[PDB]
Formats: sequence, structure tokens, C-alpha cells
Amino acid sequence: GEDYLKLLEEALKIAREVLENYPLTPVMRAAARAIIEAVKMAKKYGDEELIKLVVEAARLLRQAAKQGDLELARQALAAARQALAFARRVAGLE
Repeated sequence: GEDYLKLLEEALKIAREVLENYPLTPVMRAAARAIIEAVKMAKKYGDEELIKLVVEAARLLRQAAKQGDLELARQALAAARQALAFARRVAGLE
């Protein structure tokens, strides 16, 4: 119902923009790197919950970059880390 592939493309877009635009803000770059790895896992496995975790991580980082809400970068990083752990569980369970 939602073009998840479109949302994942936009997740890569915001993450790579943040990497280039925040050279002296480590929490923003950490969130961006975790989102890029999580998008790769979402495309590898396709699990809807994994995809939703990555999309939410990207939404949080996008808001951090647009509004300057740096504490949302911590939330973005945690959501992307949960996506990676979800992906590792899929690999360990299936």
C-alpha cells in the first residue's frame, strides 16, 4: 500500500546527504551509516517489520537534519540498530 521501495530509496538519499553535510557531527553520521546498512538488509530479506524500522530510522534522521533536532539522531541510530538486529535474527532463525 506504500511504495516501500520508494521509501527505502529515500532512506538512502537522506542518509548519504547527511554523511556529506555533517562532517563534524558524529551522531548524525553514525545514524546515516546504520541506515545505509539497514536498507541493504531490508532489500536482502524483505521482512515488513525490518523495512518499517529502517523507514522510521530515516524519518527520524530526516527530521534531525531539517529541524536541527540532534536528539532525534540518537533515536534514528537506535531504530537502525534495531533493524540490523532484526535482520541478524532473520538470518539466525530462517
